[PDB]
Amino acid sequence: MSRLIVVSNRVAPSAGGLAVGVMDALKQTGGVWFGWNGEIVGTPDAAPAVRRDGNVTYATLGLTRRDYDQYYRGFSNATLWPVFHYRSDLARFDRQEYAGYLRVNAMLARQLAALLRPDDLIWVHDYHLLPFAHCLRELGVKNPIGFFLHIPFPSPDMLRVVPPHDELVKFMCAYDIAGFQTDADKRAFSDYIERRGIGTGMLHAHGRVVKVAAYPIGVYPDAIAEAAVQYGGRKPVKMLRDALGGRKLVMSVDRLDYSKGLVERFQSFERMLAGAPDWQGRVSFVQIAPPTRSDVQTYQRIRETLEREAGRINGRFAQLDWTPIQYLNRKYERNLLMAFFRMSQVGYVTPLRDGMNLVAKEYVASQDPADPGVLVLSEFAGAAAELGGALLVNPYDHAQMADALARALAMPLAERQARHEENLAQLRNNDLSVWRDTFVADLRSVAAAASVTQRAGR
Amino acid sequence: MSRLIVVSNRVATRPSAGGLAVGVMDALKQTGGVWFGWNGEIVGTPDAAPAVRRDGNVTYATLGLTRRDYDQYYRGFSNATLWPVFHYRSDLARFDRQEYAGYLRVNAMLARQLAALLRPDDLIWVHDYHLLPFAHCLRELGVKNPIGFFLHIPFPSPDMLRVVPPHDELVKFMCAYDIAGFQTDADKRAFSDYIERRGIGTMLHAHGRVVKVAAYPIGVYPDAIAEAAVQYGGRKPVKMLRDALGGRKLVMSVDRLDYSKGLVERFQSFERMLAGAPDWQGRVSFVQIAPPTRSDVQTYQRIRETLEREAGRINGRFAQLDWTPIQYLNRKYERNLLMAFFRMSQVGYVTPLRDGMNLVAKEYVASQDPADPGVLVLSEFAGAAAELGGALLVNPYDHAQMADALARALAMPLAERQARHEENLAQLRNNDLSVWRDTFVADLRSV
Amino acid sequence: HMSRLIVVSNRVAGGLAVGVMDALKQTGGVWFGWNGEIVGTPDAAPAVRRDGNVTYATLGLTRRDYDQYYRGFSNATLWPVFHYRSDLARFDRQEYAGYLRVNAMLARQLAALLRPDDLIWVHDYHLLPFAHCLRELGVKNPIGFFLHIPFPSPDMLRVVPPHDELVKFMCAYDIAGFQTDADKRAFSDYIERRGIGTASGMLHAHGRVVKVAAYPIGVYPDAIAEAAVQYGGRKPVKMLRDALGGRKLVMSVDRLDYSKGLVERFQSFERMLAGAPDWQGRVSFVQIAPPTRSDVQTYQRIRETLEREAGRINGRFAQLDWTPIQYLNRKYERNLLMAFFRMSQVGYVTPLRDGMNLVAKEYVASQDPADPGVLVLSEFAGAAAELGGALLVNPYDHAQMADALARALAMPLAERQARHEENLAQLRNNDLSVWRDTFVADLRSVAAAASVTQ
Amino acid sequence: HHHHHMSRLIVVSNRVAAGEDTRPSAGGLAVGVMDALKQTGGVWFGWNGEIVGTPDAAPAVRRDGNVTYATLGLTRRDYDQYYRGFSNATLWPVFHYRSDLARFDRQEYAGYLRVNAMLARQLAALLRPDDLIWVHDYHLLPFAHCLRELGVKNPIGFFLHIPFPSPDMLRVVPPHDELVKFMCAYDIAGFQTDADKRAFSDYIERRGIGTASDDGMLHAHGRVVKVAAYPIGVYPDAIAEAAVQYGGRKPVKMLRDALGGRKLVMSVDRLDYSKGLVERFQSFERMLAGAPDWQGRVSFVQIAPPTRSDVQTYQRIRETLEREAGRINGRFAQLDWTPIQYLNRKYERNLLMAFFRMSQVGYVTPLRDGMNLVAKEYVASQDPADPGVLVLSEFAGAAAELGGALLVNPYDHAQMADALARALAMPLAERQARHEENLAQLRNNDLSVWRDTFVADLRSVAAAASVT
Ligand SMILES: O=c1ccn([C@@H]2O[C@H](COP(=O)(O)OP(=O)(O)O)[C@@H](O)[C@H]2O)c(=O)[nH]1
Ligand SMILES: O=c1ccn([C@@H]2O[C@H](COP(=O)(O)OP(=O)(O)O)[C@@H](O)[C@H]2O)c(=O)[nH]1
Ligand SMILES: O=c1ccn([C@@H]2O[C@H](COP(=O)(O)OP(=O)(O)O)[C@@H](O)[C@H]2O)c(=O)[nH]1
Ligand SMILES: O=c1ccn([C@@H]2O[C@H](COP(=O)(O)OP(=O)(O)O)[C@@H](O)[C@H]2O)c(=O)[nH]1
Ligand SMILES: [Mg+2]
Ligand SMILES: [Mg+2]
Repeated sequence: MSRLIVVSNRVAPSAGGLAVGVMDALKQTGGVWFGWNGEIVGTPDAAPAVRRDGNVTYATLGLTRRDYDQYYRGFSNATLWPVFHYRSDLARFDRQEYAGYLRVNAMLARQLAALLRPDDLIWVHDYHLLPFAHCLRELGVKNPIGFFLHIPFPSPDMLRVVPPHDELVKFMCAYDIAGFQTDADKRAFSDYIERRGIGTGMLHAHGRVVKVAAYPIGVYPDAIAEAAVQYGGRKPVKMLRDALGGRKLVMSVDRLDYSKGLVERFQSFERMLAGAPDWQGRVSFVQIAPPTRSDVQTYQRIRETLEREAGRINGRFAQLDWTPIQYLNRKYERNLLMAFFRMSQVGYVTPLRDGMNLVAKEYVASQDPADPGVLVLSEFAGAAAELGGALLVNPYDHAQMADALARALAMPLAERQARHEENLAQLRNNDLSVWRDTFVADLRSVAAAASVTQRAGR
Repeated sequence: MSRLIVVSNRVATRPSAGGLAVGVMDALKQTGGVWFGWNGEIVGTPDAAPAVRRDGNVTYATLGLTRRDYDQYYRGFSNATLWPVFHYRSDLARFDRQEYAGYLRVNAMLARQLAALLRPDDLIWVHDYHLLPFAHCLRELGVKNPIGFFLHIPFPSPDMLRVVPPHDELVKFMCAYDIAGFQTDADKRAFSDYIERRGIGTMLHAHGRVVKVAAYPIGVYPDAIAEAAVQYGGRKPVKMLRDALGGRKLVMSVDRLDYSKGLVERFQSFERMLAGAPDWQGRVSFVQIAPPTRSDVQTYQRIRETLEREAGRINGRFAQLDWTPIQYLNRKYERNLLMAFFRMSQVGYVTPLRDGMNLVAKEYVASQDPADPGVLVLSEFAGAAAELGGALLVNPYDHAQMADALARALAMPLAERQARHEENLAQLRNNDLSVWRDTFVADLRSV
Repeated sequence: HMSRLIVVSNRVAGGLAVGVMDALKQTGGVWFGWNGEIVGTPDAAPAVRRDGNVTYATLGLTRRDYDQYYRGFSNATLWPVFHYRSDLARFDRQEYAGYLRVNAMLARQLAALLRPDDLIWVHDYHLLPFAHCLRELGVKNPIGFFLHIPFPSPDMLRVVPPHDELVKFMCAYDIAGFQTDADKRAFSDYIERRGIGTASGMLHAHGRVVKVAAYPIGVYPDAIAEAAVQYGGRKPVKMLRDALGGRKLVMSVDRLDYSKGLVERFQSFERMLAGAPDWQGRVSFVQIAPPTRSDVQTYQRIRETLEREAGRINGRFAQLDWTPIQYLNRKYERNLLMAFFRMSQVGYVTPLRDGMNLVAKEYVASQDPADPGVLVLSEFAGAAAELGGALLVNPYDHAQMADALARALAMPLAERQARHEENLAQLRNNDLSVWRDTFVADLRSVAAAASVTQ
Repeated sequence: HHHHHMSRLIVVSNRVAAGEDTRPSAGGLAVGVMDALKQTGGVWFGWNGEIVGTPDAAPAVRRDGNVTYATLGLTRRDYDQYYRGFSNATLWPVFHYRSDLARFDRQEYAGYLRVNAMLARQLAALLRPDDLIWVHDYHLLPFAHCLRELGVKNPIGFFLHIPFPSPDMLRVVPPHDELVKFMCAYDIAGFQTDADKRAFSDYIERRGIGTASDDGMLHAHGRVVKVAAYPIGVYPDAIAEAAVQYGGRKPVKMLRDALGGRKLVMSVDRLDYSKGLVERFQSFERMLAGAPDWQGRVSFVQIAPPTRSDVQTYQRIRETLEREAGRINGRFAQLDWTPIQYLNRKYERNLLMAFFRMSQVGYVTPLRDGMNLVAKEYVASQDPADPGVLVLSEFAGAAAELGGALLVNPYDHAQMADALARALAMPLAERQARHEENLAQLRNNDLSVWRDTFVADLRSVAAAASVT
């Protein structure tokens, strides 16, 4: 078989992440996983480090401080990330950072080209690598190259906040396949090309033909359930169950990102306690929130605001034996988290914007079907398009969020089971295999032809 | 001929000032029409009836609002939810259910007062985001008259509008109008996109009604502005600026101190130019006229504090003993004085982050001397950017591009400056304020 | 033939009541001040109710009166400066004039109730001008003043622009009483070193003679201990006991004031947990901090800063069954607090400046002598001058505070008993009776001295 | 000729002047000490301002004629703990009565001690038995103690340029007792003012550490210390000549032409929170609000170069001041009038003198200042035929000497605004009476008195004290 070449920013089953999504395809084809090893080095690396683990080969590379600052911390995380989440107020464009972004893409692309074989299928992942296919084409690479964006793709009126948006869209048309999480994301990309006169489910633009499609990432719901049962007796689980002592449990797990709406989430739980005082002392909200991107200033500000809200809300409602919001910056093993979800009565997942959000899907998959919890889900998560059994909320409406918490906490068993079974059927109908197998098959349908009109499958 | 009924948040009167009055007065004068709305005053108890004053041929019907009305209608939902979201600032949005209910209550209270004054054939023209529910309230009172709406600010695309929690109800309210008018095509498509892509409707057919959806970009009177700029060129404030500039080039800005206007990005870009081209230090002056706005809204206090700090930091960095780099003034000036400032300047610097149209951009072009015209540096997120192809268009999130555009504007040769001004001037004469007024009134007479 | 005691204070009913009531009962005296109600128009005369032997003469205030008594000069200039916070002082001339005007209005209302031999006892910084206002109405009675908060040294006092007029006002009192010796010497230093007057412990200044003295306020330690036992079985006490589940308890009770050093306190406990990780999950810090002066911008700033620190620290160290800092904005009945103190192993009292701090004294008095807790106390509290059994700390040194917490938590029974008996003997040697009896006796000596040629 | 006639003066300070900064027209410690260094063939020892990647083995020794400069670099860790940390984040705020800005850290204090000991070890190898050692300012409180532990028996004098706070404030510094103990290792502890030396004596007497006796000598920590005040002055007649000589330089003409007849209020300050710049700006605003006829007729020029930018407290006060400049100018500016001309650039000191002379008012209102020489420099720059008015904070040490100044409490904005208006309206005769009174003070305590008096004490105290 042709090798599958996976390219992502950071090269790695219990831990989720990209590895569990792509590993079987790498193992099947004897493929390669190429990318950055997370290290900073003082001088650029001459060649990639090649480690072979059975059938899969790992090719990693270091980055300089200047690379890290301009490619990752800068343009990716201070321009693309805030804009793609509809936060133009947090965007900071810098010309030298953007040039560093392009330079790193080219450096990575030339390093990969030296490892390529003519029949390799190339699968590039996420916003760090928008230019990667374009860079490969300029090196003469004719292989099929597919792209998958894990985060939202903003509508044109928001994308334009990124100053090189036009060049970025041209770069994306170097991919034979541009995959997105949801239909809305793909429509945003198509709307940009059509409504700006750039081109006309195939897109014809910038002298190429592009397949534009949605491949919403799912999970392995049956494995998650087994893991949640297997870990139900670990010490952290007994610790939390002893602490609740019969109180109902609202559970959240989020990177401490401004995309996750943690402040709105905290204030809405406060609003529910004030409006339904009989809940005071009878429910506990646990928020596990490991820090992320601490070296980006926007993340320091959102973290300080959340800490103040935790202190203010807890000072307002705490009793001598009750902390209303248990806020923890510690990271927990993924299997423990599933057992936390199963124990809980409510999953509270209210991002202001999210490509998909797997926590929402993992929350449903952890539940006991005989006594399942309720998912309260922001309508701005990509997962809202599938999880119809969730209570959908608008996170800018704190009163609506508070009512949904109260409804979730008091919901009779029968409706909890109906909503859970509806959501569970969705997870089984679109598990992680569908994302992998469908994208891999679409890549296998592209021909490595010189005529642009011959590449496309059908 | 049926009289035109103008409905807006504030009721004005002279043509030397701008505002809605200059846009609607001649149609009110032509039709013997009525201007209905709030008199700007706050009352302790709600008024039973509107105050009716007739100034020649036009009738003014005014009413006061209570403190609670003010807090929830004007300060609340309108200015704390609609204004930030419609300007793509989801971080500044604060939705409150009680404020939104008060927004609806005030609209209905105004609507019940208007219905008692109406005639069966009156043409009703409603203006701007404070009054999205107004047509709906009138239909529920049995009003069958033609009712048109014109939105002065942008209409956000569906992914941004959804930040407003009662977004579906508001779009339903907008379909009560026979005409949904917007500044630009992009605004009209965002409204169409919501209805079509959410399966509400299919002219638009939605909520059991038929709605004409169109764009009517507001213009100006470029020949009148040019004349005023010449007539006021010798007023004392104009001489003060001229003598003080003393050969330095002049960059002019006039903006409400709104977070929509990009004042911080604008200041930092001028700093960036001075840092990158040190020869300009002492040779150019940036005048920013920025009267305060909505001072009782906390988000407006924060942007003001941030802008004052930047003025102090930047002037402290580059000022010399006879040179203040950025002259920052919180004063309001007579509109005719502004035209004389615009004409005197070499660059108009108008870089909003989001703006429904921006008439300052159009007024700036119209003031210039065609024998020696200034250059317009204009943000691509202003509605005016769709018409003023002669401007140097910039993305305000790119400080380097803004600084390069300023430097390019300040040095642009006469021949290229004249070509750009003539391109923009022709557009202004093609779509002057008459076109906006006559076309909306003509469409209303067709309902 | 016993003269009435007239008590003048902010509000007429622990607290000030327990300190002065026995003297009011003994003399058939009067307590004068504000009744807690607001009026649309000024009250003509005070409302006079007689409760057995004590008369309560109370007055309403208008919104303008209330504003310039509490909100203005007293709390925006005097309070921050006397607590060494020159950065928080906001002097305003009209506020200061309103401060004098309100004192004069209260004084004119009180003068009409006075008998020529009444003994007048004025309390705290809202009422510095009160004696002056009375003298200008012709009042010759003995008038004593007691300042409950610190008196700053002349270099800090001068931050208050009318510092000279205010000290002249204090010399209208026959007695200027302070919490500690350092406070009275700061007042003496201003008068002596600025050439205003001379000593002879009597001060001769502004043509008057003023007795300058310290009267440190105490408690009733034996009453506090009995109350702690009597309330040891209430539901809130059992709630806390059960929730601790063997964990050690560090207790704090403070108004949310910037003088209380709450931010430094939280960070020192954070530093202690960081440097001694085995304490994580084995000790809990309870901070009861009811809000105070919430409509004042300076107090909102410290409150926001403290909440953020609570959230940051708990986020750093909490476990799924352990909240490191239990921060509560609730107020508790005073008798419940004594039971909380008694249950705890450490009392944590770290003001950056405090006139006395009675919580520190209440904490010690609550303890079981068979198993007593340890007091960790800032040396900038007035109580530090008496409570030598405490672990004294400088709150600007977080490491010292963290070390003292650790030492308090591990201290053997013998040393805890030695330190506790030292603090208890002090409390019994200077209980609240001493403050009352000494000041009243001094007031009776001004009146006696007037009966005889000096 | 094997023998040296005069004992060398060894000046020890945090920063040793080099290059342009040795010139008399620059100011600083150099103009205070150079004549004694030249007279005695002395040495100036201390840090060269540089950061080195590894500690220096020995000092760099440069000779300028008769004077030797012996300097050393500091490591980043040394700099962070000695200079940025304990000196500038603990001592400086506390000694200026800002307990709210003070931040103690044990590791920083240890590095402060370590750096003092390292510097003392390097100096000890250069000393001769009769050298007179003159140590300067709060960075070096421990220096004499470290030298005594190396066996140094020389006369060592200390002069504090900043205030010494009273005991209730000094105690905010956690190692206060140790630091006072260290200060008693000096044969002389010199201060700016009587209030400063009394605060030091108050600490020792009221804490039972020692007693005062035999006229001005303190007996504490087993030593005898002369405690005295030596208020620093200026060269008023040299300042006058510089102000006239530079009256035609381009920056001066630029300012003159831009004012165009408007009155000029002049301030020069490092951007320190001790200098009261926010209160100063807001009081000028209050004057403009209360006296609108002044709008457009007077300009406030504030030259405020940045200082200690890597200390967070300095970043915050700067941000607050920038916001105030922007807000006040937005409120009152006209199209040809900037009310507050706020400049962060540094100017040649002689240019500053020509600015002071041109102005009508010197506006010098620190919340706390050891002395403040700008206030004295302002007086000296004036033309006696038409002199400007000094508006001066009572919390500057110079307030005790400049009796012709208008004294203000900067915590009272209304008084400061009134003083500005009073200064702007003052008739010539009273301006001259006040100016001549201040000028005579400057001439009768010029910079020579500070130097000759301290050097005289160094030449005699330790020896006179050895008499039984
Ligand atoms: O302490 C944590 C936090 C998160 N996760 C995992 O990290 C992923 C988070 O992905 P999601 O789509 O929810 O959001 P993202 O973090 O990618 O924005 C999920 O698989 C979580 O199970 C985890 O294992 N431990
Ligand atoms: O001191 C001022 C400030 C503004 N304007 C006028 O206010 C309008 C500003 O409208 P624009 O469309 O530019 O933006 P908006 O202020 O309506 O958001 C223009 O007609 C300006 O001439 C004025 O006359 N004087
Ligand atoms: O919720 C509370 C808080 C405080 N106190 C009491 O209030 C006093 C606190 O006074 P302290 O002298 O300690 O400081 P102050 O608050 O007067 O500055 C003590 O008697 C406490 O027991 C109380 O009864 N309940
Ligand atoms: O830009 C400036 C600022 C200050 N100075 C000089 O620096 C000293 C300031 O000392 P002062 O005692 O007034 O205060 P300090 O800065 O020492 O605290 C004076 O000699 C001023 O002439 C200077 O030459 N240029
Ligand atoms: Mg105990
Ligand atoms: Mg002068």
